Amino acid sequence: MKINIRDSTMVRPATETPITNLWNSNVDLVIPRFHTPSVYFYRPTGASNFFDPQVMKEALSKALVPFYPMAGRLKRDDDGRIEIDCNGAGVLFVVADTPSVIDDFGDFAPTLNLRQLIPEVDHSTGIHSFPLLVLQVTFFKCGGASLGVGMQHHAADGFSGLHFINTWSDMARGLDLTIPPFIDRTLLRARDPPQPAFHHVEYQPAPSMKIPLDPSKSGPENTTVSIFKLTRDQKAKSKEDGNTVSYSSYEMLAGHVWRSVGKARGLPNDQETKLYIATDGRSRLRPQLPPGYFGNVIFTATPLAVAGDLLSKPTWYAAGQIHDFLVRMDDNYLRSALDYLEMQPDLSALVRGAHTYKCPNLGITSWVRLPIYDADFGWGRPIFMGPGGIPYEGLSFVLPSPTNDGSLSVAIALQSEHMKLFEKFLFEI
Repeated sequence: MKINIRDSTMVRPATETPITNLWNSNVDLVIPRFHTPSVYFYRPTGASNFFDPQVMKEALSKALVPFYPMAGRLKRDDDGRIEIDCNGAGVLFVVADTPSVIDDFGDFAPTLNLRQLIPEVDHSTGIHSFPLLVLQVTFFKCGGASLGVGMQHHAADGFSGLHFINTWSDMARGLDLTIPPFIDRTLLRARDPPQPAFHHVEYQPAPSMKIPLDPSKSGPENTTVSIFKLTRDQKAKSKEDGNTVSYSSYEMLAGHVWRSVGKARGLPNDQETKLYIATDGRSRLRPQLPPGYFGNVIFTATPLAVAGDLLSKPTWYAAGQIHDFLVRMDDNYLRSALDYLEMQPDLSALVRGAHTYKCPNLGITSWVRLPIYDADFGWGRPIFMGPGGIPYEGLSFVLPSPTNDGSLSVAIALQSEHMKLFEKFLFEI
């Protein structure tokens, strides 16, 4: 598609913010190097001032006073550890036009051309040379608009990122700050001395294919991205084969996706397959994190199975493996995990910038509980919000319904031929 940039502004906090160096916990360091992409789409109201850039920039500068680290930069301290240089250098805000219309995105499958709706960042020069947050409003021919978001997660995770975007929109509507950000990640400081109590499977290497796969076709350029609606349901039946154990809706769904992906990939009976589940630690850490905690708190649950078992046993078996790993992740385990991380020489080497989400493994994250449609800047809630292009194969997202309409969507990247079979997705037998 064709993007025409009309304006590009570095937006700074509306008033003076603290000049300071913000420490990063171990969880703020096991972080992808690139900016994480997300996109929102809005229908026109028909009003002339729809997404007025002036209103947007003014409210952005305002939100950047309590969320001031967002306007900072990356630096390393004396020990070489990355920290946030809170210098209020600011946030990139781009305005664009395109002859395309929103309806061209059809089902809003998060294809990679979505990246054109988010500003590009050059990571080639230093870590201190790019804003932590880049933003783009693009006006479509149809009168509609997208908001493109690129955020470097050393600043914070997607949950705190949402807190910021929603606050920004509240302010565009002339409203007040509701939950003030809490800015201090020493709450996740590791114990001294570090004392891990577990062997943490979730930091071990992913299983490889016992029999290596044809690099292409089956690489970057054989990867399709699709989205699928599940229309409720359309947890039951976990009663299959007389199983009495009750599993949650999330457990059953994640197990189903994991299993369906295994089936679609034709995994041999003896092939191990690992599932990586984004798990929010805010509700599990037991001194209990302040509301508005600004930072990363996303841990990962990694249940494993042999495909022979995963694919021949009922879906509740998959849900069971998942549940077993989700249940072990209480404060004691997460504290253990922080201590484990503390002893590793190089935290950046533990980042799954995968590579490892490749057949036979899978990542899944659910945004079902997240306030992803609350960003009303004064012209209505978005008709869609999703990841801004799934980078590579083996990543999946569960998205709540914009209308609810208790429907769910599964957005996922797989190899071309695997994707067709993934239509295994649509039978609970």
